[PDB]
Amino acid sequence: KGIPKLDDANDAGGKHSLECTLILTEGDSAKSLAVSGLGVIGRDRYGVFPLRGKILNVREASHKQIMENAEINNIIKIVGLQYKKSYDDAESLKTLRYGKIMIMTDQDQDGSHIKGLLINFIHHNWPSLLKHGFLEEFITPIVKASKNKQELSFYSIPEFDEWKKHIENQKAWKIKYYKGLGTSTAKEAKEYFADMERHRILFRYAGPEDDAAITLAFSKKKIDDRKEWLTNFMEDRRQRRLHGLPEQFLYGTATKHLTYNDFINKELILFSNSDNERSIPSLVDGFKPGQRKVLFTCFKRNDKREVKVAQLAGSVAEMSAYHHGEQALMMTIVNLAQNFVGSNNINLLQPIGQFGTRLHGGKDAASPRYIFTMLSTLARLLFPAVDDNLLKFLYDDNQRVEPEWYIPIIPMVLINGAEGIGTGWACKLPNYDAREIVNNVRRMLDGLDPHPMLPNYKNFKGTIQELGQNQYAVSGEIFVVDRNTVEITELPVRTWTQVYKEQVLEPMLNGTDKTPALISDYKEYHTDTTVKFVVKMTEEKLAQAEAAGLHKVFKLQTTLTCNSMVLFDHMGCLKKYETVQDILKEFFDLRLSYYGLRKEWLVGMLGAESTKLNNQARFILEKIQGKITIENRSKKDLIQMLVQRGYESDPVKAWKEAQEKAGPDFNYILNMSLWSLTKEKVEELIKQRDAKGREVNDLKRKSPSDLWKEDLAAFVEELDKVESQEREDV
Amino acid sequence: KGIPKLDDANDAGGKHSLECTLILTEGDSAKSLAVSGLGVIGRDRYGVFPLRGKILNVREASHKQIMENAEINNIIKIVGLQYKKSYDDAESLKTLRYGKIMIMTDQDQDGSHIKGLLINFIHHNWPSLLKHGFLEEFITPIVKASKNKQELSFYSIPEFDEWKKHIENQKAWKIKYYKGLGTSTAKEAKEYFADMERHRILFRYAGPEDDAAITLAFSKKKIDDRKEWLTNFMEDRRQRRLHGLPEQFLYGTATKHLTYNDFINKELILFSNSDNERSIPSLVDGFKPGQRKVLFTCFKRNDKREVKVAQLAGSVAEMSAYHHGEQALMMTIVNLAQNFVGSNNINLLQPIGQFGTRLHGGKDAASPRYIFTMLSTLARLLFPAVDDNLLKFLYDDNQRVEPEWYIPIIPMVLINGAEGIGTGWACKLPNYDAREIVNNVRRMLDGLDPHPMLPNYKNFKGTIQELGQNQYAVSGEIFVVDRNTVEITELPVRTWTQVYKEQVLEPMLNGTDKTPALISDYKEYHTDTTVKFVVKMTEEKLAQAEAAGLHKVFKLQTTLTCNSMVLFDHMGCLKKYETVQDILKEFFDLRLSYYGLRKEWLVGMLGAESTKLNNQARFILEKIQGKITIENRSKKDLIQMLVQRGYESDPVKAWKEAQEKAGPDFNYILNMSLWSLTKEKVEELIKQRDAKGREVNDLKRKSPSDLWKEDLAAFVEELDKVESQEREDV
DNA sequence: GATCCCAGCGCG
DNA sequence: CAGAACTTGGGGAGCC
DNA sequence: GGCTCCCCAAGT
DNA sequence: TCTGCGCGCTGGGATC
Ligand SMILES: COc1cc([C@@H]2c3cc4c(cc3[C@@H](O[C@@H]3O[C@@H]5CO[C@@H](C)O[C@H]5[C@H](O)[C@H]3O)[C@H]3COC(=O)[C@H]23)OCO4)cc(OC)c1O
Ligand SMILES: COc1cc([C@@H]2c3cc4c(cc3[C@@H](O[C@@H]3O[C@@H]5CO[C@@H](C)O[C@H]5[C@H](O)[C@H]3O)[C@H]3COC(=O)[C@H]23)OCO4)cc(OC)c1O
Ligand SMILES: [Mg+2]
Ligand SMILES: [Mg+2]
Repeated sequence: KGIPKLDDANDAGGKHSLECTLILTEGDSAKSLAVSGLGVIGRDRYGVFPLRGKILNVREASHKQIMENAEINNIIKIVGLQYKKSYDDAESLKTLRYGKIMIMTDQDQDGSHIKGLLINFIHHNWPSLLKHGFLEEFITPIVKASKNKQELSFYSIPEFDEWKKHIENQKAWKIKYYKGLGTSTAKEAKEYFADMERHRILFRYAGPEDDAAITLAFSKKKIDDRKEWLTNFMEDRRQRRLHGLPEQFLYGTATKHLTYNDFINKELILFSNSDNERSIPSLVDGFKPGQRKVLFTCFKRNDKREVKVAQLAGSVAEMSAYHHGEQALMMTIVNLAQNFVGSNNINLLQPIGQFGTRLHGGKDAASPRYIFTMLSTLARLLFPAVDDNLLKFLYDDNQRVEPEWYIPIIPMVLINGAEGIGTGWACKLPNYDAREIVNNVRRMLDGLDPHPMLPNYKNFKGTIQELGQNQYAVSGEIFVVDRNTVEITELPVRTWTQVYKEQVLEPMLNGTDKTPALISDYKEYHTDTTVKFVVKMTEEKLAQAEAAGLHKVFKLQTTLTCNSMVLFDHMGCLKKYETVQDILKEFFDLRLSYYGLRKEWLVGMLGAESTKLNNQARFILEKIQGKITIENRSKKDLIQMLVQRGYESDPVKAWKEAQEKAGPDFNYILNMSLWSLTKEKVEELIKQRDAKGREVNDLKRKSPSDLWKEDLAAFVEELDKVESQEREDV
Repeated sequence: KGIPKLDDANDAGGKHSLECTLILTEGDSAKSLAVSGLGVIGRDRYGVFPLRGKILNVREASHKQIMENAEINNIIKIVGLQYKKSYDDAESLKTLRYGKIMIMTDQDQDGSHIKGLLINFIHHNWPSLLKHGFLEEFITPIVKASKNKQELSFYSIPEFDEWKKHIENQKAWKIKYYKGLGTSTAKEAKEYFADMERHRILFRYAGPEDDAAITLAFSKKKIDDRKEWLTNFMEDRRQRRLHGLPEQFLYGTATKHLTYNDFINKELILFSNSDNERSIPSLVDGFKPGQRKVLFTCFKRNDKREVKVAQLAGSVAEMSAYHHGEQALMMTIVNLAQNFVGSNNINLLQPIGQFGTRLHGGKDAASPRYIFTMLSTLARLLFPAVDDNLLKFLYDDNQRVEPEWYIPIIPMVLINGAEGIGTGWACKLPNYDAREIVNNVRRMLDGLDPHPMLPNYKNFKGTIQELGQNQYAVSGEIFVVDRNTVEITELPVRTWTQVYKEQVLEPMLNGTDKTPALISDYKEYHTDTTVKFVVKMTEEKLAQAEAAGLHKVFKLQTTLTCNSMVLFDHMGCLKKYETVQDILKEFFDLRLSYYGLRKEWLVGMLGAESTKLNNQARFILEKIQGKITIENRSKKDLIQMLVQRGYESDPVKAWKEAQEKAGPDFNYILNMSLWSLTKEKVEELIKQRDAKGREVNDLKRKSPSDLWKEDLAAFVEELDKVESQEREDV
């Protein structure tokens, strides 16, 4: 009572509170759908309460959070739950305003995660409820297929695709993908709320195995157990996909009672796998799927001018089949466009606007709807357009979307860092200098040894020295202008100016009860992206600090550990790495292989186009001398005699025929302007034919090692000037 | 103290509170710029407080609002203001935590409106403060022009354009339009906060004339005085624009002290005029400028599939120079796409999604970002694409944007109504039936008399009877199924089902202290868009209701008054109308004139294209017979002899030359595929040439009255089937 | 020695 | 993702 | 007989 | 227009 979002039932806390089944719904769309279904089901015994998204993990959080969490307190009040109270008897159950709890949400993985979090919360706080079938879920269809009047509902993508791949005609039906609850109309809620048999599963507790499964899924202690469990699941899925064995979808016709064991080990695990795919990047290009979609859309659009972040995000959502949320796209844009100190070393997207500074580490950026960006010319250098003809593209809803992974010239993952936070894994890879990497890979090309490389950050004046394997020390710049004055001119990585100031200066300037005052005053001269602290203190205290160490006193040093080199290899698998050299070698091997493939593809395409140009030259020369006559000629006879004259059909188009497989057409010669009959056009066409004839041999006489050199040479050719322009303005 | 958004000065309520100048800035962007300038100006004497948008009009509101208004209470606490306290002495001034108040906002009209509202507040509550120069404004430049190193700042559009039209080369400078405060970077705030002399004006009180001006601007009593004041200003502006006399911008070099009189009568009046343009629609097409921009962008895009509302709104903002706000575009889309009962009779944009129902009158619509729409085929019928060649298009920032006003076949304003709330005027025009209007205009075309017409609403089962000039009665449908049971099957216009139910049934079902219970029970059977109330009551009470009148008792009748027919005529002037017939006659006259113009334009274009086709036929016929030879021929000599042979250059392009004014080119007779030398293409070209030769005469033998007939015939031809499809599904 | 809290990012 | 004030004028219903 | 409050829409 | 919680893992700094 008194909670604004309470669409409670009539019998709330009444005589029949054991029959009042509150519906838990994440989202206002789900709340509206429940309200629409209330007309069918009535408001006497059903109450509606929305959720805020994802809930706190009580087993993983502190008691202070539990007390201070609004949503847990609200649900406890509404159900009538009591702290530490045991509910293993019906007399205590009568104290609750509601009898049963029903959960319903999207059919995607995040909904399963929400069910899992609710299960964990209930089991941790009041496990005995599970013994009485306290929880049920309202499933909703995810796919609807239409044929005339017949409508088929599919609750699982696997069974839906099984049905789809067993139809005489896919076009005989229209398929609608219900990837949410806002898509469903209020009218469909009538059908949803008219069928409890098809839309109600009950969480039937089995035994201690369910408790063990929940603990495995949610106890922070069993992280490594989660790692091995996910690895076993991944291996099983790999075996299934390499053997073609279909899996057993849980949403069966007779499926009405579900154990927590199957829910945890069958669908929440699918969410864990999806989260791992979302978060942990790929070794091949260092792009999480969201970033890959962003870049694929930016390439397809090929925008030549400024575009608003929201507009580009909407374009990404529409032409790349992104189905998670637009604000995530806005965050991805603002992350990939950041270029200040400690952020991305290479800014693929130009930050035309307030994208954040060292003051807050990108948390002070302007709103993402008044900031523009455009493709920096560097990115196209990293991913040559010609290379795209080899990438294995994907299909979502029978639409052409992003490839599995892009292919750059330089290993992108070890350039701009990687901060991925999966489930059962993680990834924290620092930055490196681009020129050092390109020199190392050029040396590797020549057969020399790869020089060991140390992490570096763009325009980072501080020095980093390795103190051990995957163990480095980051240190700022401290100077002593005069005997009782010091200057800070550099800060460690991930040490924002505002946070460092507020956490260091005044906590130590005036001090606390535990630590007295140290310094007297400080003056800051902060430029756009540089820190200049001038601190004056008592002479003796600065002498003590020098005795104690200037870096040690001011906390201008920090430890960086990189014991979590976990990436996705070329063949789509999770792999933990040890040092940079292994990743560099793997990238080198794959890049050589794709140079082999692209040389073959380029030589084939160039041969086909040279053949086409030679045919065009032959035909125009025949026309000039009058050997060919088409004036007032029938199309069929003309085509027949051209075939008999020794002309081949569409070599360029015929070239694409060999690509996809693994009457005759002469439009290309015939779709030519009459200007071609002028001598200047003839000379120009002959010139182009000869140029292509030279160029095909020039390329076929090269080697894959040769072509990489100009890739790096061109990449570095204008890398300096833009970086010079990055400093010439400043 | 304790207000979260307070960046107060150090001396807040201290010894020198008379020197603490709080800054009032609407927008978090303006707050951020103020914070950036705080570094230059120091936080000792300056405090920062942001606005919430637009503030309450204290002179026009009740005391309950004043007590319950968060903005006013917060600002009163921050300044230390006291109710009913007089501040006409320095001793009372020292009770205030702040000495001066500075106002800073955008340079557009809304900023002037915010200054006006603040002035009204201060004058109404504590006028004596104005006698002591209590208020000052911080102006910011609106246009920045760049040339190499020189930068010029312009604070007023008039002076900026005066400078612009007096330059040897506009491209010698780059112009940036600072149409906001988020555009300005923090670095520019340094320059802004370094120059008070150029960015500080003080509100110097003059006398009772200032008080009279404020009262005129803000007192609800002087609405008519505002009407005549605005009319006089409009007449003066018309005289100036017809005589070319420039106006005197107050943003002068020596301008440092400003009187409230000038502020009211030279800028805030401009905001009133702009609001009038925004709100009061146009006579010709009933589109406010926002709706016109939406339709212009929708036509240019010519989207053939569903598009998200947010995506289309962003497209509007970028390709139509809209510079107000995206949420306004979302509201405009959701308004123009609405099609339920009582809403738009004609839905130009198909509402593909939950756009709202009769339950809440469009206030229950889904999220503006989860809903799609696309151009209904009907709209293109109203605005034929060929007609667009006559509209006078506009230019913003030297970019091609929407025209002044579109020409439809039917008068659009009297079709979907008009609900505009301007300043000093208003407009409320109800709906009408399309078929009735088209029949009336067809009769007007034949010289007959225009039948008087009554307002009608699409699918509105209720009946409307006129009770006087601009005075109508709207009545629902109530029946008596049995002697003690009634059924309501229709509600008056603008009477939403939920609002009517909550305001009628339960205030009368159970009654109040003043009125006891009347009915016993009610059951509703509400379909998608129909109301079905079945009410059972005591027999004697229903007998009394029949004695008192069934419509009267249930409030199923309402009065509609249309004494505010105020529109914008073709010449862009405000005009108050009396009845529908005058508007119809004006639209009829302008539409006949534009048919005359379009007939002339079409005959000219058709003649030019027929000439071009005849030239192409002559050339190809010459080529077939060999009279013309171009094989291996020089371009220059070929062009010369073609000129001498009697061929003219680009008649279609030459046709456009005459349009814009109020060497020879032969690509069109040369840019054809070699298929043109085949006999089939020759026969086809002859067929088109002859068809155009027939068609030009067929059109030139018609009359403007004729061409309208098929416009209406085609419009009605498929008007029924879509309306039939609107009901066939239901 | 040991526990606790927080900052990094694509998501609900 | 969602929910939150005000403007500006006409006119209609509902209280005293 | 009269004052008061609210709904309508493109904007802060 | 803005502003508000939680996730999931690693590891580092502070506090006891
Ligand atoms: C908090 O920060 C600022 C707020 C504002 C106001 C504002 C102010 C409000 C308020 C709401 C609004 C809101 O308008 C609302 O938008 C909604 C957008 O979605 C649709 C569904 O419905 C719209 C509402 O019909 C409209 O009323 C803002 C949108 O555009 C604005 O200009 C509005 O309710 C409380 O007071 C201005 C600023 O600087 C100029 C700010 O910095
Ligand atoms: C109110 O209605 C609902 C809210 C939500 C949550 C949510 C919940 C919150 C909360 C915040 C949020 C918020 O996340 C924030 O997004 C921001 C988007 O712009 C940028 C600038 O910054 C992002 C924040 O980094 C992130 O924290 C929502 C955005 O997308 C969501 O899914 C979020 O703070 C309090 O609790 C889910 C629902 O159903 C699934 C709802 O019905
Ligand atoms: Mg979902
Ligand atoms: Mg503005």
